[PDB]
Amino acid sequence: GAASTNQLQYLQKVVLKDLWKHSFSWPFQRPVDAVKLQLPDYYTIIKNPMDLNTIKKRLENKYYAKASECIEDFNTMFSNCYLYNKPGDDIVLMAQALEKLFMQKLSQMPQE
Repeated sequence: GAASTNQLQYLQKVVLKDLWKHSFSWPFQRPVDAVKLQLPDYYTIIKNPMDLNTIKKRLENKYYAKASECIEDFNTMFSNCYLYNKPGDDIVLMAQALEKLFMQKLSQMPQE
């Protein structure tokens, strides 16, 4: 509705910024370079990859029609991490910390 622009700017200026500032954001900032990381199965398992810079550019470029498409992308980024890796892997514990912060930020999103 009329608050969609309000919610998308919150996702860009608060949610994305605060996740990026988090010490654990580094491995999620750019697409996984599966050649450099020697992960030849990564993009066979992860058919719908997502990363913070892709979300950042989609927000800047007004790619989203509503904030829910953006939330879906964040959700996919976290879910993909838990899918490819094992419970308890370092990257999974990093993602879980970021997801916890993400859900706090969502709980404070304006209802204007």
